[PDB]
Amino acid sequence: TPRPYSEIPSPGDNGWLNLYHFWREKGSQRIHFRHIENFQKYGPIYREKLGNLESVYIIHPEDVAHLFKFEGSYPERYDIPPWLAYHRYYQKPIGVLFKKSGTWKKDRVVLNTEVMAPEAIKNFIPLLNPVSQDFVSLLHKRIKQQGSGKFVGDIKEDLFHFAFESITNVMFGERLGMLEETVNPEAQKFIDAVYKMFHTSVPLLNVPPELYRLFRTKTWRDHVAAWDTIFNKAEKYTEIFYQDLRRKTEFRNYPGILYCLLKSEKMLLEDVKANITEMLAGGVNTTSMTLQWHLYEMARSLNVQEMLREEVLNARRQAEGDISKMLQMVPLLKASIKETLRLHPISVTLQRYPESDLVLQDYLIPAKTLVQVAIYAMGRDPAFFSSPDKFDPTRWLSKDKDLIHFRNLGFGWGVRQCVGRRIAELEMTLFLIHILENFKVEMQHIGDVDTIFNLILTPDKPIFLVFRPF
Ligand code: HEM
Ligand SMILES: CC(C)CC[C@@H](O)[C@@H](C)[C@H]1CC[C@H]2[C@@H]3CC=C4C[C@@H](O)CC[C@]4(C)[C@H]3CC[C@]12C
Repeated sequence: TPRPYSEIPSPGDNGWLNLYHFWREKGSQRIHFRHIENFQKYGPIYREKLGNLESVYIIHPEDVAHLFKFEGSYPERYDIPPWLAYHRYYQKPIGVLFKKSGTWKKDRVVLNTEVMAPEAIKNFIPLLNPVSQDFVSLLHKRIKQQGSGKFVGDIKEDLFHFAFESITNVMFGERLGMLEETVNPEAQKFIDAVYKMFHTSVPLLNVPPELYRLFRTKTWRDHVAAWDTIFNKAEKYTEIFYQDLRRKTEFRNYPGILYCLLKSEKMLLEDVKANITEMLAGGVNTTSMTLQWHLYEMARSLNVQEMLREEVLNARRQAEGDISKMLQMVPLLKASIKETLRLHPISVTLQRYPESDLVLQDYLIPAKTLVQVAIYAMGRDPAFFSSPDKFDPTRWLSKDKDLIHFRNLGFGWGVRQCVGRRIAELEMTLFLIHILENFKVEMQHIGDVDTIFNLILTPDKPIFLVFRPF
């Protein structure tokens, strides 16, 4: 017989007490640092009730592996209480992100065909490639601007525009010029909405939703706003683009996600609005943060920067073909992006509600218990990755002296991984080929940035990169 649940280490059955402590330690935004200290204290597995919210935490691959066995046919991750609250309170139509059960599966079948299938992928090359050339050119238009043949600065906001264009061009097939001299201000409103939503969710996560108006009056006003912006704006684009092909449509030429989901005819109207809103939202900061960190890391290690340049300039003068042909000749690059998600995951953890009881390590895990995967922490532990500080793309391809191998979880796993997984991977892969055949990025000084918890994980201080041609 396994050890009983209530026997899993934990810091105490008293949820409220733990919250006092959490709140006194200033843990609200260090929730990934605590993982690392908690596992160091309790060992491979532990519990921690905060108020009424209890969950188990794992870190060893073999466990994650096992836990996934019982995730189900229609899985279920943790549901952000503030996000969920806004929609129910306002009664806004939800999509894949909140959808539950066969209702959920229905949309995701459609959605895979249109954003994950390896022909809706090939149909993206042309939509994405050009947006990444336009970003090489914005950098070009800055090097010849500072005047001394280089560029110094924090390009984060350009990473946002880049990204928002990329997700808009693939869902709508029209360009927005967020990489122009003067960008759209209505589109900067939506972009800063998506990041305002995130940022204002943190203080709302460990407090009863229906108590927001008293213990969190301000943070709730702001988070409610940020969603409003997200909705109206995504709703606008969806109208003025429905009508962009509603009349003038006597030919062929893309995947227009908005179009395809109107032509496949496998989804009701109500949901396309909602799902598009959610996709649009997903492109804005995720790729941005990740791309930033990749560049950051390339500057931390030149020898690796050069190996990537060598393989990119090798699938150019040894493919002669366009971009399509060289996307299969760049393994180190793609692995580079996983080595990034390793060191800098967007998701601090992955969570699954087990369909049926199971046993982790040696403890009973009752079905329907929140179990969580310490992605951030697994990334930093030397018990899983030799010298976990080192940026080592070769981690994700050795396959010869490995007796064991684990797959990268930055995107999650199983049938309810990131539906935008594929779009993001290709979008970043192209941006880097272009950045790699054009600039030798560095950093002005010793780089020492650490991460901070803001729903998604972001770097804590601005990052200043240096681009120089070749
Ligand atoms: C580097 C970029 C990205 C990363 C790392 C990322 C990461 C992931 C993670 C870890 C999850 C939870 C996975 C799980 O439950 O197993 C998720 C959910 C999801 N993300 Fe992404 N994602 C990002 C890009 C995108 C893109 C561009 C979109 C929209 C196109 C977006 C929208 C989604 C949606 C809507 C789902 C929910 C899917 C579902 O529950 O069926 N994300 N993402
Ligand atoms: C509408 C958009 C928010 C879609 C964004 C999505 O592309 C992505 C960035 C989201 C969707 C699911 C999210 C997770 C939901 C719940 C967990 C547990 C929580 O305690 C920390 C955040 C964390 C780990 C979230 C990280 C951010 C994720 C991975």
